[PDB]
Amino acid sequence: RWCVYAYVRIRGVLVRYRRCW
Amino acid sequence: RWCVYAYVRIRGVLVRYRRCW
Repeated sequence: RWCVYAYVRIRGVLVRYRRCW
Repeated sequence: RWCVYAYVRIRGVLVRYRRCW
């Protein structure tokens, strides 16, 4: 399977993005 | 495929990552 994992963290925030097909 | 994109930053160094299998 194909998936995608993203993780953003700056200042004091954390935006963990994701996705799958 | 496996995509990966993150953007973590601390102190004064931004660790960015980008790549897809």
